[PDB]
Amino acid sequence: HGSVVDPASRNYGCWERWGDDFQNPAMADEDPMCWQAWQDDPNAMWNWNGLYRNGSAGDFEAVVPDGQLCSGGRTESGRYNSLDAVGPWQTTDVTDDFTVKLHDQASHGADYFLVYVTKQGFDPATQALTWGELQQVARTGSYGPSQNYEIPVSTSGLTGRHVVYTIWQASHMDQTYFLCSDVDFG
Ligand SMILES: [Cu+2]
Ligand code: NA
Ligand SMILES: [Zn+2]
Ligand SMILES: [Zn+2]
Ligand SMILES: [Zn+2]
Ligand SMILES: [Zn+2]
Ligand SMILES: [Zn+2]
Ligand SMILES: [Zn+2]
Ligand SMILES: [Zn+2]
Ligand SMILES: [Zn+2]
Ligand SMILES: [Zn+2]
Repeated sequence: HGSVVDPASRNYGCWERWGDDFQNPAMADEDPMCWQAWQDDPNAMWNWNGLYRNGSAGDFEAVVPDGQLCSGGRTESGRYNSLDAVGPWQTTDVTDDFTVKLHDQASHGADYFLVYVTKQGFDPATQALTWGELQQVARTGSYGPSQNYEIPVSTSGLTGRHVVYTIWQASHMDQTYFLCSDVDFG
């Protein structure tokens, strides 16, 4: 089990930035999206590696409804539902070419990764994520077991605030992780 650690996924980022200080009274002001997530279910952050579905059989649109992409279709008994909130999620700056880095506690391997980015013109701070607002930026082949996976992504013509959506199909069984990372291309 794991997540995208760079550019940090929504819940990994909330954990990394606030986990040592998760009731900090400045969070509501400085990072309202993390604040509402911590208020809804702190375990969305403590269990940062648990954002998966089993048994999708590759049919992700059938199991991840529009507006529920960042929670993996309200997966894991709703633990990550707050990640579907619409608002000014904290971004990580990226260059046009950037590496998606995943950390995997179990070295499952990947059958493949799919990486999408929100289209130019889509505003993640005011619009719910939908499949129709994504553009595919990479698909990979398989990765052998490792504690870290790196996907070298290359984009051009993307500016400002976007969401990267990384889908990790693990190799040990039909299990899939759905990772939203807010990014800023500048
Ligand atoms: Cu695992
Ligand atoms: Na790592
Ligand atoms: Zn980092
Ligand atoms: Zn303020
Ligand atoms: Zn909840
Ligand atoms: Zn800022
Ligand atoms: Zn910036
Ligand atoms: Zn370039
Ligand atoms: Zn580890
Ligand atoms: Zn749709
Ligand atoms: Zn910006």
